[PDB]
Amino acid sequence: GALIKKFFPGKRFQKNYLKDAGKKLKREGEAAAVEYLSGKQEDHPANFCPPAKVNILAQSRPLSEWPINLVSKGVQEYVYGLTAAEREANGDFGTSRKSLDRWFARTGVPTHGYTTVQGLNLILRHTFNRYDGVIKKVETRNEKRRSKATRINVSREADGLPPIEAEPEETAFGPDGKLKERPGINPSIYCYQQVSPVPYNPAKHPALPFSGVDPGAPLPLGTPNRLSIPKGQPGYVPEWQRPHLSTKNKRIRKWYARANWRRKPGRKSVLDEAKLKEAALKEAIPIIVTIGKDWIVMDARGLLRAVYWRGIAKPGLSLKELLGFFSGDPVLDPKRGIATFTFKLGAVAVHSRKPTRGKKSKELLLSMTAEKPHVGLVAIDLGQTNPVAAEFSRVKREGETLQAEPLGQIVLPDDLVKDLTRYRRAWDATEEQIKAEAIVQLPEECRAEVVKVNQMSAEETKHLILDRGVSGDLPWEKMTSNTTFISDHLLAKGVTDQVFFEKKSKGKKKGTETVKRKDYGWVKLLRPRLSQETRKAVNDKTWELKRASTEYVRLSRRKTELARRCVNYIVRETKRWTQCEDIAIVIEDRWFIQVLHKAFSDLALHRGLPVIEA
RNA sequence: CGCUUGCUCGGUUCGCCGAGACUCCC
DNA sequence: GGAGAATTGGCCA
DNA sequence: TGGCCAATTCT
Repeated sequence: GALIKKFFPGKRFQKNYLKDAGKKLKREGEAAAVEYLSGKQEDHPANFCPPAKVNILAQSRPLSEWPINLVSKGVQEYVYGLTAAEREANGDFGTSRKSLDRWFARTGVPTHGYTTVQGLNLILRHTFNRYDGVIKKVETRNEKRRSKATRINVSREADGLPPIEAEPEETAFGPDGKLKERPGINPSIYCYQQVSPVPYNPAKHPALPFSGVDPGAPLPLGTPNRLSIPKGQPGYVPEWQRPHLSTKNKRIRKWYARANWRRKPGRKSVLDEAKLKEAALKEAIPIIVTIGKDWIVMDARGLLRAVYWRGIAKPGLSLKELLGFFSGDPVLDPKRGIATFTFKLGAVAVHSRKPTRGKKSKELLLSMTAEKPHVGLVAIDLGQTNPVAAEFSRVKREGETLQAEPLGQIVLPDDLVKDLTRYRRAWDATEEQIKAEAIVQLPEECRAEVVKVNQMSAEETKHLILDRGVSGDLPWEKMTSNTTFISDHLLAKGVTDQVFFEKKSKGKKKGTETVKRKDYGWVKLLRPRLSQETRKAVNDKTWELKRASTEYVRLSRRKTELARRCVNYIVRETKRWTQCEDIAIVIEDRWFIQVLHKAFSDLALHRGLPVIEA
């Protein structure tokens, strides 16, 4: 079907339609594909299917004991562990009953009665391609290291460079033929069509403590009017809170929400996990997946929130219609005790674009201004005393030339920088704490070396300069970082004749330069750089001690949450200032800089907003 | 115009309330 | 690296 | 007949 896309000028369709067209091409007739694709000639099809997450309410047996789990575990522990050469050997794979047989039979992979082609195909594809993913990730890391080394050499060529003999390692590949058993056994269960979720029905399903609802009946709504709830009962809003309530259509929380009872520095209330769970289980929306003789029941309220906050579905829909906005192939992971759904290809109207550079950035504006004769822009300035600064503009269309209109510049609000700085003080505490804890767990000689190198300061490094008989006089005031004065410092005691020289380069032009060694260059030749043996050890140890931290895992999520909050603010006032729905962001190539740049660049992937890198 | 679970940050009279993220996984 | 669904087929009451 | 849980097949 891809080859004959010629009849359609430029238009690109969705993936499922393309596969169906290929089916209609390989099968009887050829004009069937043309007629099928006729009437659907979108130029910006929906490419993105966001995730939705649900909790697990009940289950027959723990997910580890299911036959599907044991078969997938065997397949994974088998493929993750043969040599890289033999992966292509026994990788017959196939996608059929005949091909899956003679594969599960000639290999020592015991099926536990599981013989479903769909589940087995998912298992085999995911296992083999995760095995390929780890090796291509090793290749990617090696390529990134090579590029970084080349850039480091190029930069070091300009100034006085110490020898840089980076430790040579090729692809990991393990020591023996076995590539790597690095891929952990994924406990997640990948569901398929024949076990797709359905509304819980007491007649055809096991009896559980909670109760179901009529699949066709509209799903229950929340509390209709909280202000009508009487005193002495849950949900009661006291009178001193009624005036200063919210007015925006915010998400409504039940009184048994854990966000209202969680332990907090200033609550002085009593949390009852059992009582809250008992109250919360009564108003669930159960959905059940049956694989073989086993089942798990999930709460569909997460799907309901996903469809509400995105504005795809208004209140009044049913459980059958709510399930119809999601694919019937969720992922059941036992570790979190949740399941992850994914939106259907079309439930979100998002075309994940790619950030544009240079020439293509010119034609992108012509494309957007051709459809509408106004496109809002925002120029993001990440370097300033405020985390984000933006400049707005509205671009018209005039022949081959794009117009412009500077409008205004805003800054991040004062009530948000306060949150960002309350975050910074927490991150610094955790970084210092993990550094100290690593200092505790370093070797005694390594710890002594570390405390010494931290204790060796400018004068400890300049002990050599002192050994040449000089004392700190002229660079003792800020060292004059703009210029180089270490030569004059050594001249103060007649040592400037022993100053070593750094040779500069003319760049594209041919020639070198005889220039006094810079103060920064002098420190470079003087500041010790500790041996990679201990440096790598301490850095790696800090890395895993930081990975295992129970607060670092939370602060890393707060990073992304705050960055996305800033991006959402910038896009909202970008829309409000320009009063245009089409907006394109132009972005210039501890710190919030990296997380903000990733959050801004994620827009072209998650919400289709054209991000221009310049 | 539009919001019942879960999660992050805040206030409190302890009843509840105000903002926030939602591309997830190895 | 992963995160479908239509169309078809053997199928017994 | 019509009903139903599984293989086939596609970018």
